[PDB]
Amino acid sequence: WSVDDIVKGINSSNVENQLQATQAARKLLSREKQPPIDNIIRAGLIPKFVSFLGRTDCSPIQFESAWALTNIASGTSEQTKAVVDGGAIPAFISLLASPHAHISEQAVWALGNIAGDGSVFRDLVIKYGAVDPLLALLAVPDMSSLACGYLRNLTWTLSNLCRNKNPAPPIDAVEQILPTLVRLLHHDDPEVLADTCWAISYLTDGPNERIGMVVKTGVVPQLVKLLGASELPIVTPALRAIGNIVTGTDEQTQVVIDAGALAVFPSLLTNPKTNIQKEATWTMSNITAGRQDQIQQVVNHGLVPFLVSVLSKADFKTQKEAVWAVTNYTSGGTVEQIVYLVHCGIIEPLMNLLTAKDTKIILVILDAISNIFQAAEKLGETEKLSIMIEECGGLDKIEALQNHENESVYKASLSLIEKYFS
Amino acid sequence: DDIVKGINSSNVENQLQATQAARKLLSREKQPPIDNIIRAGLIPKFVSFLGRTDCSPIQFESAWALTNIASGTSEQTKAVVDGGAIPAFISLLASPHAHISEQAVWALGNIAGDGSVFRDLVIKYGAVDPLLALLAVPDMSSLACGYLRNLTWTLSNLCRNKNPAPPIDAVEQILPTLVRLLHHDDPEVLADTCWAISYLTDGPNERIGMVVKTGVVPQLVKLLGASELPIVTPALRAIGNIVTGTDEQTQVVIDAGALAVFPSLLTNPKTNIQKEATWTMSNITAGRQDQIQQVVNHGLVPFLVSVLSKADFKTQKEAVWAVTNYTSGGTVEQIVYLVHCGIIEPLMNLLTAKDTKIILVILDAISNIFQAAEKLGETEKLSIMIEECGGLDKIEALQNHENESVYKASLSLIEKYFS
Repeated sequence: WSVDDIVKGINSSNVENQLQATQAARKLLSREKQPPIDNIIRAGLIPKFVSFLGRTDCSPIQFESAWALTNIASGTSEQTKAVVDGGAIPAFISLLASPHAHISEQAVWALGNIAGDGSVFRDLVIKYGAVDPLLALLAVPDMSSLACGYLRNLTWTLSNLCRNKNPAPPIDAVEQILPTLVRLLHHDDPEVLADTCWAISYLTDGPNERIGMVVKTGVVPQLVKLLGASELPIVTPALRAIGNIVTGTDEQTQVVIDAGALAVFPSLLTNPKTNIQKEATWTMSNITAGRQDQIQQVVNHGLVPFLVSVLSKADFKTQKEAVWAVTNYTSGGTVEQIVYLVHCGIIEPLMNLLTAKDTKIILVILDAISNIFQAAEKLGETEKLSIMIEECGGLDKIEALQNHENESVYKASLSLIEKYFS
Repeated sequence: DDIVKGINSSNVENQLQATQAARKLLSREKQPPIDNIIRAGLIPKFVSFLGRTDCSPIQFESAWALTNIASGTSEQTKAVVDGGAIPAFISLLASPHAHISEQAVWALGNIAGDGSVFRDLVIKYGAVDPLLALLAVPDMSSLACGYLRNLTWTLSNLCRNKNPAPPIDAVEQILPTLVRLLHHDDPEVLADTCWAISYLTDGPNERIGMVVKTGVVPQLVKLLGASELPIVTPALRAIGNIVTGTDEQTQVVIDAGALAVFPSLLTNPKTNIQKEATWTMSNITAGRQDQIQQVVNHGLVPFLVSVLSKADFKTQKEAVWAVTNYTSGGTVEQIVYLVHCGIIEPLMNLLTAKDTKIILVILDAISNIFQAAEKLGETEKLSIMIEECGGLDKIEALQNHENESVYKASLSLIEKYFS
C-alpha cells in the first residue's frame, strides 16, 4: 500500500479497516529494505499506532501496531525518539500483562529492541518502569512452564537492559534484575544460558561494585560449570564474565579460583579457537598478577607449561597476552616459582620475542628477565642463568636491542647488560 | 604517597624514575587504587611529560601510565580527558620516533573506543588528520606490522558506535584511507578495516552511500571470500548492511560480484555465517525484479531451499524472510521457478514454529504463491501440492483461537483455497 491508502484506512471508523491498514503498515515497515519510516512519521501515525496498542478487544491490531512501532523504532535514533516521545513504552508495558502469550511476547520483544538501541533508550525503558513487569513474568515457581521462545525473548530483553555503557545500567535496576538472571543460569536451554552469560559479562564489565554484586550471588560456581560447556556460544561469554571478575580484587579472584576455574584452563589454553586461547591467557595474566598463593595454584594445576607453549607457538596477539602472564608471574612470584618457570623452558621463547617490534612488549620482557635474574641473585645462580640466556642466543638478541633508534629500548637493554652481562 | 613525591622532584631522572615506576605500578590491571591517584593530581603531571620532546623515555612512560588509567571506569577516562591528555597525545603523533607515535595512537584508540562522546572529543581536538598522515606513506608495507595494526584499530574505533554516529566530515576524511588499507595483505589490518566499514555502513542510506561512492565494494566482496573467518565475518556484515540501503546501493553490491560468493556463505559450517548470509540474501530478494532475477541467474534459489530445509532455526527464520520477500516482489515466472526448486515442503514444515511473527510471514509467503497460481489458473494444483506434503494439516493446526492473528490468517487461506 501507499502512505495515502494506509492513512485513509487508519482514519476510518471501521476498526476492521483500521486493522487492514496497520497490517499493510506492518508489511511496508517490516522490510529492512527502504521502510518508509520518515513519511509514516510525518503522517502522524505513531500516535495512532500507540493508541491501537490499547485496543484490548482487538488483539490483532495490538500485535500489528506493536510490530509497526518496533520496525519504526529500529531505524535511525530520531525515529526511535519519535516512538518513545509517542508514549510507546508505557503502552508496551500495559501489553506485558495481556492474557495472550504472543501479545505479552510482542511487548517484551518491542521493549528489548528499544533497550538494545543504546544506553539512553535502555535508561528510558528502565525510567518508565519496564523492569518490574518484565521480571514479574518470570516470578513463576517452575521456569519450564514457560515456552522456549517466550523465555528466550524475555532473556534477550533482560540481557539488553544489562548491556551497554556510558552510562552503565542504573544501580537499582541491576539489583532488581540480578536474582532473575542467576536463576536463568540454571535453565537447560542453550540460548537462554548464552544470553544470561552475556548479561552477566556486561554487568561484570564495570566498576568494582558491580563485580561485587555479581560474585556475592554465589553464581561464580555455576559460571565455572558453564565454562566447561560443550557449546562455544556458552563458553565464550562464561569465560569473558570470569575474566572480568578476576580483574577485580584478589578476593574476587579467589572466588573464581575456589570455584575450580583453573581446572578448566588446560583445555581453554589449547582450544583451537584462537579467541578462546587469547581470552584464556588474558584471564590467566590477571590471575598471575594476584597473590603468591594464587600463583602457586596456577602452578599446582600444571598451567605454567601451557603458558610457555602459548608464548612459543601462538599468534602474536595471543603471545603478547602470554608475555603479560609471564611478567606478572615473575613480578609477584616467589623465587622457587621463578626457578620452576625457568625449569619450564621460559627463557628461549621469551628471548625469541625480543625480535618483535612492539616497544611495550620488548620492555615488559626485559623486565621479566630482570625479575628472573633477581631470583637468581637471591640463590647465587646468576652465572648459569646468564650462560643459559647466551646458550639459546638470547644475549645476541639483547645486544641487538642496543640500537639508538629507540632510546627507551636501548637504555633498558643496556641496564640489563651492565648488571648481569658485564 | 612516595610516588607523588618522586613525581614532584626537581631532578629530571627522578621524575622519569617516578613515572616509569607509575607505569609499572599501573601496568597491572589488578584493582589499582586510582581514586587516590586522581586525588593526588598525577594525571596533569603525566600530560605535561608528554610535551617533553627532549626526553623521549618520559613521554613514552607517561603515555603508558595515562592510557592504563584511561582503560577503567568512565570517571577515570573522564579525568584523563579533562587533564588535556587527548591534545597532548595528538601532539605526540608527530614524534620522529616510531615507538612514541604508536603509544599516542594506542592511547587515542583506547579513549575513542570508550564511547561516542570520547570518540567525538578525540575527533574534535583534531586527531583525525595527524592519525591519517601516519598512513599517508606510499607503501604501507614499510610500516611495522604492529604499528599499522594499532593505527587501523584506532581508526575503526573512530568509526564505531552511534547515538550519535561519527561526524560526517571525519568519516569522509577517514574513508579514503580505509580504502587503501583494504588492499593491504595483513589479516588483522583487513579484519579491523572491514569492521570499521561495517560500522560506517550500519546507518541510514546516506551513510551507506558515503561508503559505496568510494569505490570500495568490489574489494569488500573479494574479502568475503577470504579463508580467515575473522575477515569474512565483518566483510559480510558490511555487505549485508549496504544491501539494507537503496535498490541502487544493492545493485552496486551485485555488480561487485557478491552473489558468486553466496554458494560458499550459505553452506558455510559456521552457522553465524549462514545466518548473516541468508539475512543478506533476504534483503536482496526484497529488491527489484531484475535483482531477484540475478539471484536466480546466479543459481542461488536451490541454495535458499536447502537452507530453509536443513539449517538451524535462526537461519531458517532469515530464509523465511528471504522467501517471502522473493514472493512479494517477484514475477509469476520467478515464483513458478521458486516452486520448481522445491520451496513448498520446507516452507510448510516451519508452520510448526511458535513464533507468531514468523508464522504470519510464512502465511504471507503462501498467499503470494497462491496469487501467482491465480494468475496462471493453477490454484487447485498448488492446493494439492500443499495438501500432499502435509502442509494443509499444518495450516489447520493453526486454527486455534488462542492466537487470533494466526487464526484469521490461516482461516483466510483455508476458506479461499481449501474449501
